[PDB]
Amino acid sequence: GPSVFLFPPKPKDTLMISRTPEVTCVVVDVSHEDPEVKFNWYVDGVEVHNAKTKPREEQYNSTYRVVSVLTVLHQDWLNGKEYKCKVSNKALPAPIEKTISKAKGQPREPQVYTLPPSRDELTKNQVSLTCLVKGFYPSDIAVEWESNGQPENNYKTTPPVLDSDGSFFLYSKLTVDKSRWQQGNVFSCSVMHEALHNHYTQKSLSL
Amino acid sequence: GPSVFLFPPKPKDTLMISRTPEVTCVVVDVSHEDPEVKFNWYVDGVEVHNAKTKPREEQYNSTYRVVSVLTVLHQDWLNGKEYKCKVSNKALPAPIEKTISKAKGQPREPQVYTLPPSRDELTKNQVSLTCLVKGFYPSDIAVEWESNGQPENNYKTTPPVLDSDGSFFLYSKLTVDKSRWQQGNVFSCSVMHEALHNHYTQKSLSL
Ligand SMILES: *[C@@H]1O[C@H](CO[C@@H]2O[C@@H](C)[C@@H](O)[C@@H](O)[C@@H]2O)[C@@H](O[C@@H]2O[C@H](CO)[C@@H](O[C@@H]3O[C@H](CO[C@H]4O[C@H](CO)[C@@H](O)[C@H](O)[C@@H]4O[C@@H]4O[C@H](CO)[C@@H](O)[C@H](O)[C@H]4NC(C)=O)[C@@H](O)[C@H](O[C@H]4O[C@H](CO)[C@@H](O)[C@H](O)[C@@H]4O[C@@H]4O[C@H](CO)[C@@H](O)[C@H](O)[C@H]4NC(C)=O)[C@@H]3O)[C@H](O)[C@H]2NC(C)=O)[C@H](O)[C@H]1NC(C)=O
Ligand SMILES: *[C@@H]1O[C@H](CO[C@@H]2O[C@@H](C)[C@@H](O)[C@@H](O)[C@@H]2O)[C@@H](O[C@@H]2O[C@H](CO)[C@@H](O[C@@H]3O[C@H](CO[C@H]4O[C@H](CO)[C@@H](O)[C@H](O)[C@@H]4O[C@@H]4O[C@H](CO)[C@@H](O)[C@H](O)[C@H]4NC(C)=O)[C@@H](O)[C@H](O[C@H]4O[C@H](CO)[C@@H](O)[C@H](O)[C@@H]4O)[C@@H]3O)[C@H](O)[C@H]2NC(C)=O)[C@H](O)[C@H]1NC(C)=O
Ligand SMILES: [Cl-]
Ligand SMILES: [K+]
Repeated sequence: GPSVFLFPPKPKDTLMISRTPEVTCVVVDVSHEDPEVKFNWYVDGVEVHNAKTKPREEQYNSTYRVVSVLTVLHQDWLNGKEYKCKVSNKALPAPIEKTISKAKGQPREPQVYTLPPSRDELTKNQVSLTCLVKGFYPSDIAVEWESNGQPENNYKTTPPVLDSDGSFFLYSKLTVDKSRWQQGNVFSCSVMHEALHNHYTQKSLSL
Repeated sequence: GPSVFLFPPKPKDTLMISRTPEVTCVVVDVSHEDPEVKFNWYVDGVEVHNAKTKPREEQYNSTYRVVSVLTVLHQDWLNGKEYKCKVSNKALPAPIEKTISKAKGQPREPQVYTLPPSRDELTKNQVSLTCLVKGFYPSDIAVEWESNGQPENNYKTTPPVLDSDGSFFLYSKLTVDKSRWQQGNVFSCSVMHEALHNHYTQKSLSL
């Protein structure tokens, strides 16, 4: 029979008020003999009817996949409200309820430290600009780089690593042409996190 | 029926000649009614006879657990030889075979860069010393810190992260009390990887 997977909003969407966070209920292995699926959405046990449900899309494995999308209020997600998708279908003798919420825990403010390339790396044509982000909790975070206000996306960020004090840390590595660094261009690490003031901080880095 | 699990040597064991790398073949869910277990080992399909098999040990669930350990040669493992454990037991319709070997792929040599704390961190009781290891392949690697002849305790290392060129990088973060950093103590990141000369390199930093 069908199975259901419930997905949280992207952290950046929940932290920046202009963006649009969504909880997504995904139903897979919907059969052709019983293809009708009903969604019921609940926020802290209270039914809500503003979800937008997409039409069944057939998969290459001859099963249907039907998706319902619930737009959420930033502050509801951040305050730990619970989001329940209930999925009814004639092949389910009982519906499937999945419930999700923001990761729990006392929030801790990330400290953001930018680190220039090592001297040893200056023999290479590209150098590594490092953004250390430590002391944060919970682990939901967004880390981006830019220069002159424009995205610098040739970077890679480690997963959050649990540190010895219960907090998380990560590193972000931006790779740039050495000529850009030694000519004094300014790069900046931007970090978004619920424990930050206005959910946003930016640290710069230059020669 | 019995099930078999085959574990590889630790990367560091294969890289330092002082150590003794081993492949371990564990058999669980061995019954009282059919308790005899026979191991046969093969390297590249050629039977070898120098494994050390321990006598069975009954578990709290009233099944036996049986372990056989094959010492491997460092160069055999690094040269990609295949280690097959075959397990026979009369409760099996056929012997179970497990095979393992080293991660495949063109080796690429890590570059190792130490980075001091951000000046912004010098207001904290503790500071973060960072070890960047980039450009290595495969991902099997060991990273340690030491100072004054003794390993450091309070470090954490990220998982390998796939970089944009197909190689991996990681960061290791050593946290030291600020007094120790300000007193000029030298801290050292040691990296062990098959693509390094002598499978080892070290970088050090001080105030
Ligand atoms: C009866 O009891 C025995 C003994 O258990 C002990 O006693 C009982 C009474 C309880 O009190 C227990 O709490 C107590 O531990 C039970 O035996 C267990 O059986 C299960 C399977 O049913 C085995 O599970 C496997 O575990 C391995 C990892 O095992 C390591 O890590 C464990 C801690 O996480 C540790 O306990 C183990 O000892 C072992 O530790 C390692 O040991 C080696 C050798 O000494 C050492 O070098 C390592 O350093 C050490 N590591 C440590 C300590 O961290 C895990 O790999 C298995 O997962 C694979 O298989 C699953 C299918 O079972 C599958 O779902 C997974 O996805 C995964 O699949 C694998 O995936 C990889 C890559 O994805 C792929 O390459 C593989 O091919 C693939 N394999 C597949 C698909 O088969 C698995 O979870 C326990 O290890 C074993 N316990 C012991 C101590 O041996 C027994 O089950 C009980 N019977 C009943 C009926 O209850
Ligand atoms: C029929 O086909 C269905 C569709 O599969 C797709 O199409 C077919 C034709 C093949 O080509 C597939 O390879 C292809 O993917 C199958 O549906 C899949 O079912 C399995 C369960 O059987 C689902 O596995 C579950 O995956 C969860 C995570 O899923 C996210 O990440 C996937 C990438 O790894 C991605 O493919 C998914 O789309 C989903 O991605 C997220 O989507 C949301 C919605 O928009 C986004 O907002 C997110 O950003 C996306 N995140 C990304 C991309 O990272 C797991 O969490 C889950 O694990 C949990 O439960 C299991 C129990 O099953 C535990 O064991 C586990 O430990 C954990 O607790 C589980 O693994 C899979 O997601 C389904 N795929 C899709 C696309 O819906 C059918 O299974 C298949 N039927 C058959 C073969 O009979
Ligand atoms: Cl905004
Ligand atoms: K969105």
